[PDB]
Amino acid sequence: HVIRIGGIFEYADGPNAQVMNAEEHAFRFSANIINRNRTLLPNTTLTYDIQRIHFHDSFEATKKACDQLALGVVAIFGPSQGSTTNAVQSICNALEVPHIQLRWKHHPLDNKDTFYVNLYPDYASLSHAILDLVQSLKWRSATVVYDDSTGLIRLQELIMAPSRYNIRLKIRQLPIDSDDSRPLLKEMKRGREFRIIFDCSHTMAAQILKQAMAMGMMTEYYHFIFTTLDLYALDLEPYRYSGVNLTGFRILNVDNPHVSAIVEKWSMERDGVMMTDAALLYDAVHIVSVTYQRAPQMTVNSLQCHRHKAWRFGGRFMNFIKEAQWEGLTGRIVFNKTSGLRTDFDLDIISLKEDGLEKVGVWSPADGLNITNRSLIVTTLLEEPFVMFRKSDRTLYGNDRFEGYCIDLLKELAHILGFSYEIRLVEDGKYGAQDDKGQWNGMVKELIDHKADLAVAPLTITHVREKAIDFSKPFMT
Amino acid sequence: IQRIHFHDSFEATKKACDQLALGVVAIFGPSQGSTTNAVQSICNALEVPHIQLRWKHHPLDNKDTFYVNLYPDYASLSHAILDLVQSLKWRSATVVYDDSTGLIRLQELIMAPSRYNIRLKIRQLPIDSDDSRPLLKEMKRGREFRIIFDCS
Repeated sequence: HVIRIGGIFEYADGPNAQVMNAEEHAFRFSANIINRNRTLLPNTTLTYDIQRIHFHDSFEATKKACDQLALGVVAIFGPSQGSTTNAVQSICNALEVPHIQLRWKHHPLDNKDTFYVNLYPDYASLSHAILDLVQSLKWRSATVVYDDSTGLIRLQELIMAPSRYNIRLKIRQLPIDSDDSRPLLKEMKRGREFRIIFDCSHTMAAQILKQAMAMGMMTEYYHFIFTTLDLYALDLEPYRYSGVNLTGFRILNVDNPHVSAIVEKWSMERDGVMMTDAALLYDAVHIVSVTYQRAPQMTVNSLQCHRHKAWRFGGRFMNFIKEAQWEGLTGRIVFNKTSGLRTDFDLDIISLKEDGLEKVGVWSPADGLNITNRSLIVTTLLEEPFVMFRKSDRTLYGNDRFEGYCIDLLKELAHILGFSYEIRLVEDGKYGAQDDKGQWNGMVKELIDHKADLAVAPLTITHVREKAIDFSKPFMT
Repeated sequence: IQRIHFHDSFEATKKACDQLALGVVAIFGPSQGSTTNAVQSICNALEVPHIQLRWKHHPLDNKDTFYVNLYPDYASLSHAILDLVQSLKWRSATVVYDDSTGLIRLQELIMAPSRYNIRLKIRQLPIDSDDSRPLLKEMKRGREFRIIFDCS
């Protein structure tokens, strides 16, 4: 038998696109493999449709919308712009068609519409994963480098999140057009923090990854957490081999080996590189085929886009949709049918070594998260006769330039404990002074932020300096 | 005059066809971007300008031509508030804010901790009901004196 569907797709070119994505091929081959099965599709075939539209004109969406009504189709996809899909929702609640959703755009309370189905993960549950993991780590400093205003919309509950725990957060924006944020990364290196949350694309992820190794903050101290999922198609090994702390995310049960076999089939037919919407496409073919298996027969009729022929069986078929809750590629796929939206899903928490971003844990909405010889940098103050210049026509490098009392003290300590050292200079020319802002300087702030290894000077031992770091006992009194 | 339903862009499509069947020169926008941004798509698509009065979101690659808003600029409004509070020289603050739109309205004030030294609380009504009186009990526990108020 033959049935009929439709498909219209946003592009840069509109009609003049002559290249396919991975996802159009996944569409075609998913049709191929459902025609391969006999448990699935025993006695029916289907005619597909692919239409290619531009970016940012819903008038064409309206055009090819009611042209696809003039043919009369049932596969109602989601264009990458929102109000496209909102006009879709207007007609497909008017003439009552099920619209497939895969991303988020804004849903008001004014949305009291009915005929819409999503498979995109919900940000309240993602924020639950955020809060579960951050209080599994119990940090109190935080910083965000977000994408834009829309990302603030997406995690305003994280901006709300200071109202239940006293972790302190920094709100920081990327430069919106230039990829060279390295001056703003120097602003970050004036901030000098350790753990930042990020909303970014995988393109932005690789960009700031390249820049973070380029800016020298590729340090094992720092632990970074992100939003996206698809960094596995790019070049990562020079970055992780400095031993940096990182944790990642995945939702697809690759550990289910048939799923990995599907990835390897892809790898033949294409890093097994698949967009997550193509797994959603896979299971979209699956859910359309199984609701084709559930219901009795019907007609994909041609109706008139000037007429008002709202469909008869649309409520019935929407209920046929609403019966379905699933065991799928990312696990159990069940919907809070009060919301009727993609709300129940799990995480594949992976964390980074020098070796790799290896699997470490799992998140769920009900449970939550389920699981010497080194040259010492001697920064000193030139003090008489304690730390003074050795001066001769002989050329001196590092430690041979200096002389005085504490030089011999350091040499005696080196003869005790066996260490080498490099003598450097003080940053300002003081013992070290705290501002009324609270800003220490000198060797004090040099050792608090650990710019050097050790400090040697006639250090005034104050009542407030022990409140900063640990003193030793006074060798001189 | 196009008197239609709340949030009915297919009805707006009908009325768009009706307006070309009538034929005018000036377009006067309604208050829903679901509707009126698609209307702007039509207006720039067949070369007619368009009147806009509120604020709605308009991205970069959103690249239509035939439109002029007559709302002010949210960033300029936020900077006016910055000029007020810098004429006031405060530290303690707390925002009451309406909805998701307030973030757009004051992400500058979310960025203002980065550029100014300020102290503020992140406080919305649970918008479905009108009762916020226990949250006002939190406010009286907070006993704040200088609060931002975004609502209708």
